[PDB]
Amino acid sequence: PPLPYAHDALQPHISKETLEYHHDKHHNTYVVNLNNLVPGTPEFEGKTLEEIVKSSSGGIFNNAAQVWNHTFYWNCLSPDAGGQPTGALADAINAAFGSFDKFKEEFTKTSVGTFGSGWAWLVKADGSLALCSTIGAGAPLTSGDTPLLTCDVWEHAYYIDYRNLRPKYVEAFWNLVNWAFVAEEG
Amino acid sequence: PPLPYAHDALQPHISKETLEYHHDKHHNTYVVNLNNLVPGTPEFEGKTLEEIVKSSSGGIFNNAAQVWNHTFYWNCLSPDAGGQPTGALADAINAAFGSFDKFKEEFTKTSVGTFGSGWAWLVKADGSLALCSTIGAGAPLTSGDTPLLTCDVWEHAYYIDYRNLRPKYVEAFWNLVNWAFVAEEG
Ligand SMILES: [Fe+3]
Ligand SMILES: [Fe+3]
Repeated sequence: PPLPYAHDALQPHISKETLEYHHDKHHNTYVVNLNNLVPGTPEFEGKTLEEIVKSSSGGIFNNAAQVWNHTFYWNCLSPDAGGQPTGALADAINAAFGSFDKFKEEFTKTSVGTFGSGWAWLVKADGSLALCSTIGAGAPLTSGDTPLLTCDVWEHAYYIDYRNLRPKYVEAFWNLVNWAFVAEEG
Repeated sequence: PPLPYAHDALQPHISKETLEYHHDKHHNTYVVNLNNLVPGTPEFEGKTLEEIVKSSSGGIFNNAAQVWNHTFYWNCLSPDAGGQPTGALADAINAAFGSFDKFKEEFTKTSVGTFGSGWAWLVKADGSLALCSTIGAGAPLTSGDTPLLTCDVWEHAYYIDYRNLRPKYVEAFWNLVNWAFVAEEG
């Protein structure tokens, strides 16, 4: 039942049509985890969203999963954005992937190539793993790991390209900042 | 090896840049099939129509399923509208789905309720009722039902309506294939 957003608005090249339609795809609906849900019919009452995954129902009560995934997404982004360094996480990826061009050109067979909707992610169990999970009802926080970066590849995460749309993750999304917010290592 | 369509990209309920993109999402995009068919082996070299759905274990391979769900659908929408099943077809619904008024308002459910990408399908086995197929390239053909009334619920199914799936289908898509070959002869 939150009201995320800030840092962005017009966020360079991913529009305000797409963004405050999409920021609302997440918080008009999704923030639906409550109505004839939490309080409403399927239970859980005292939870943190963080606490929804692991314990909770299924897909219907995994719209609550959508809220986390999205307000996560929104803090993983651009508008002052760029490419890794600033420490060990640099060095992490650089020996797991081995490189970053490599990292960015692998983290796609994550994203691009997953039949349907969901999100690709940068994850860490106790060292890094690039995890598929494209179903919506996929947050690697169900298991023994926690996400460094996400990307909604659900068809409305984008559209501003339409006949031929990969340049969405590429020629649209690698102007991702919060390499400072993705900086996570433990 | 598909190149056809029942009419030209619409006009009044489903745009021209719906039928452009959706039909080629279908086309030169779902060309993934032909890429991994005879080429190496699978046992899918031969096997009639999409007998590759029934045998097939998908995603990239259950592309077969997707060629099909899309070609199924094509026939399902026609400029010739009339949410009026004659009364041969009318019978098998005006006894199952309450009535037809009550079939539609029940096909809504399954269609909007298919959580992110998927379908709402009207089948027949030798036990009758509707169907929600929420996992991607779906299809009732592995289960073995065999009339079919399609739809498409993927977000690419609507550049029109934006987030408004229902206005799109429980609205717009009551322009079903004149219940003649929806009307069953097999
Ligand atoms: Fe989204
Ligand atoms: Fe489709």
